[PDB]
Amino acid sequence: GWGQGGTHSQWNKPSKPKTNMKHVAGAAAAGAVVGGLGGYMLGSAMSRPLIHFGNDYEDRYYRENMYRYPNQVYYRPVDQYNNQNTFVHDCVNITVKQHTVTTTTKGENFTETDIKMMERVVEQMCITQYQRESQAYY
Amino acid sequence: GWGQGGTHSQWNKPSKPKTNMKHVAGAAAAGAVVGGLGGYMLGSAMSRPLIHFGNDYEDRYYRENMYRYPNQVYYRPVDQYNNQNTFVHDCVNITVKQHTVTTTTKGENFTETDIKMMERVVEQMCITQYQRESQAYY
Amino acid sequence: GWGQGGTHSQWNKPSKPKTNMKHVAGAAAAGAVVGGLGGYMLGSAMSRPLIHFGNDYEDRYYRENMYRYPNQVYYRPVDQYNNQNTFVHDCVNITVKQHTVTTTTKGENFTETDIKMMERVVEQMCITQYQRESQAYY
Amino acid sequence: GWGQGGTHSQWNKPSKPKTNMKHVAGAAAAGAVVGGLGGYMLGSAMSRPLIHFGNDYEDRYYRENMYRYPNQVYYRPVDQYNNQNTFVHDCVNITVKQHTVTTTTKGENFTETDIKMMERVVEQMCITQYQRESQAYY
Amino acid sequence: GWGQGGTHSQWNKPSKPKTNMKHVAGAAAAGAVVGGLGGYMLGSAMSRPLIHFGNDYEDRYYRENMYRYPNQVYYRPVDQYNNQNTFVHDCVNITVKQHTVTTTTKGENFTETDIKMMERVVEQMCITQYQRESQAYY
Ligand SMILES: *[C@@H]1O[C@H](CO)[C@@H](O)[C@H](O)[C@H]1NC(C)=O
Ligand SMILES: *[C@@H]1O[C@H](CO)[C@@H](O)[C@H](O)[C@H]1NC(C)=O
Ligand SMILES: *[C@@H]1O[C@H](CO)[C@@H](O)[C@H](O)[C@H]1NC(C)=O
Ligand SMILES: *[C@@H]1O[C@H](CO)[C@@H](O)[C@H](O)[C@H]1NC(C)=O
Ligand SMILES: *[C@@H]1O[C@H](CO)[C@@H](O)[C@H](O)[C@H]1NC(C)=O
Ligand SMILES: *[C@@H]1O[C@H](CO)[C@@H](O)[C@H](O)[C@H]1NC(C)=O
Ligand SMILES: *[C@@H]1O[C@H](CO)[C@@H](O)[C@H](O)[C@H]1NC(C)=O
Ligand SMILES: *[C@@H]1O[C@H](CO)[C@@H](O)[C@H](O)[C@H]1NC(C)=O
Ligand SMILES: *[C@@H]1O[C@H](CO)[C@@H](O)[C@H](O)[C@H]1NC(C)=O
Ligand SMILES: *[C@@H]1O[C@H](CO)[C@@H](O)[C@H](O)[C@H]1NC(C)=O
Repeated sequence: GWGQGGTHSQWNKPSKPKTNMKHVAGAAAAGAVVGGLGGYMLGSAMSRPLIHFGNDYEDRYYRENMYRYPNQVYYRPVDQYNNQNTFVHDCVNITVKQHTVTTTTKGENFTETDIKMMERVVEQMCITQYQRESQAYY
Repeated sequence: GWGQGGTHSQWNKPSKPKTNMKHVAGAAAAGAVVGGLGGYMLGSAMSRPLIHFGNDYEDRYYRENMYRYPNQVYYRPVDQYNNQNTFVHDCVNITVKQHTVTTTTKGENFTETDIKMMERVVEQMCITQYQRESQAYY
Repeated sequence: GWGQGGTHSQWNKPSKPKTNMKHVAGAAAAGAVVGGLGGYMLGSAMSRPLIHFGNDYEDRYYRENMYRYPNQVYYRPVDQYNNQNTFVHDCVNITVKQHTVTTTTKGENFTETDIKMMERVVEQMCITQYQRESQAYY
Repeated sequence: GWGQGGTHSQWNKPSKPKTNMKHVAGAAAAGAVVGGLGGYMLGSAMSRPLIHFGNDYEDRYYRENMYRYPNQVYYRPVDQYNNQNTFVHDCVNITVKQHTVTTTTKGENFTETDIKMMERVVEQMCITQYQRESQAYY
Repeated sequence: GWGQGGTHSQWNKPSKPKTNMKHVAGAAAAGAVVGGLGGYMLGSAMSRPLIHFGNDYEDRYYRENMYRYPNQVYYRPVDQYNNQNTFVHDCVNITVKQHTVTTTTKGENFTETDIKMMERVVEQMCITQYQRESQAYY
């Protein structure tokens, strides 16, 4: 007539996490867990992987049992070329340019005029602005 | 008639984490856990991996049992070429340029004019601004 | 009729962590745990990895049991070429340039004019500003 | 009828950590733990790794048991070339330049004018400013 | 009918750590623990690694048990070339330059003018400023 108390356990219990950031790449933030017996595991081999939050009871009576390589993980990869990549390209290859090429041969009595006005061409770009009861003036 | 008290345990219990940052790359922040028996594990091999928050009871009676290599991890990778990468490119390859190429051969009595006005061309770019009851004037 | 008191234990218990930072790369900050039996483990091999927050009871009676290499970790990698990398490129390759190339051959009585006005071209860039009841004037 | 008192233990218990910093690279800060039996462990091999916050009870009666290499870690890596790196590039390769190349051959009676005005071209860049009831004037 | 008092122990218990710093590289600061049986351990091999905050009870009766190399760590790495590095590049390769190249051959009666105005070109850069009820005037 024994007794085990109930378990109220948290692998991650953050209370009121107020966080301001920009980039979360390959990481964990704002009270987040990257995988329980998992996550970013490109090549894995797990024998008898068990997750049970409930109570566990075992009454085992093993007699003259021949266990030959139980839960064996024969991890023998050959020439494994696997790609599991995350690519994020934001505001990449942005060009604001004015280019002029001049190639004049034996030019006599000639006038060359190259005017490239560039005014108010881009006012805003990639403005990741979060507003809450706020004001922004540009 | 024994008794084990209940377990109220937290691997990470941050209370009210107020944090300001910019980049979280390959790390942990703001009360976050990178993996419980996991995370970023490209090549792994785990035999009998068990996670159970509940109470555990075991009553084992093993007699004359032949256990030959139980829970064996034969980790023998050969020529493993695996890629699990996180790429973040933000505001990369940004160019604001004015380029002029002049190639004049035996130019007689000629006038060359190259005017490239560049005014108010980019006012804002990559402005990651978080506003809460605030004001910004540009 | 024995008794074990309940366990209220925290691997990390930070209370009210107020933190200001910029970059968290490959590290831990703001009360964060990088992995419990895990994290950033590119090549790993764990036999019988067990995590249980609950109470543990074991009543083992092993008699004449032949355990040949139990929980054996045969970690024999050959030519393992694995990449699990985090890449963050923010405001990289930013160029604000005015370039002029002049190549004149036997130029007689000629006028060369190269004007590149550059005014108010970029007012703000990569402004990671967090505002709370604040004001910014540019 | 014995008794063990409950354990209330913290591997890291920082109370009200108020911290201001810039870079946390490959380190620990703001009351953070880098791994419990883990963290940044590129090549690892652990046999029977166990974490249990709850109470542990063991009643073992082993008789005539042949344990041949139990929990053996055969850590024999050959030619292991693994990369688990964190790369953070912020405001890298920033160039503000005015370049002029002049190549004149036998130039007679010629005027060369190279004007590159550069005014108010970049007002702010990489301004990582955290504001709380504050004012900034540029 | 014995009794063991409860353990309230902290590996690190900093109360109200108020800290101001700039760089935390490969270190520990602000009441942070770099790893419990872990941290930054690129090549490791641990047999039976156990962490349990709860109370431990062991009643072992071992008789005529043959333990051949129990918990053996055969740590024999060969040609291990592993890289787990943290790279942080902030405000690197910043160039503000005005360059002029002059190559004139047998130039007769010619005027060369090279004007590169550079005014208010960069007002702020890499300003990591934390403000709390404060004022900054530029
Ligand atoms: C455009 O961007 C891609 C990646 O998004 C890059 O690989 C390439 O070199 C760029 N091309 C240009 C700038 O012409
Ligand atoms: C061009 O050059 C020739 C030189 O032989 C001259 O006769 C002519 O007047 C020139 N053109 C002008 C518009 O002056
Ligand atoms: C453009 O960016 C890519 C990566 O995003 C870089 O590899 C490449 O060299 C860049 N090309 C340019 C600047 O022309
Ligand atoms: C160009 O040069 C020739 C020199 O022979 C001259 O006759 C002519 O007047 C010139 N052109 C002008 C517009 O002066
Ligand atoms: C552009 O950036 C990439 C990385 O983002 C770098 O490898 C390359 O050399 C750069 N190219 C330029 C500056 O032309
Ligand atoms: C150009 O040079 C020649 C020299 O022979 C001269 O005759 C001519 O007047 C020149 N051009 C001008 C516009 O002066
Ligand atoms: C651009 O930056 C990369 C790394 O981000 C560096 O390796 C390269 O040499 C740089 N290229 C330039 C400055 O042209
Ligand atoms: C150019 O030089 C020649 C010298 O022979 C001269 O005749 C001519 O007047 C010059 N050009 C000017 C505009 O003075
Ligand atoms: C640019 O920076 C990289 C590292 O970020 C450095 O290795 C390289 O020499 C630099 N290139 C330049 C200054 O051209
Ligand atoms: C250029 O030099 C020659 C010398 O022979 C001269 O005749 C000519 O007047 C010169 N040019 C000017 C504009 O003085």
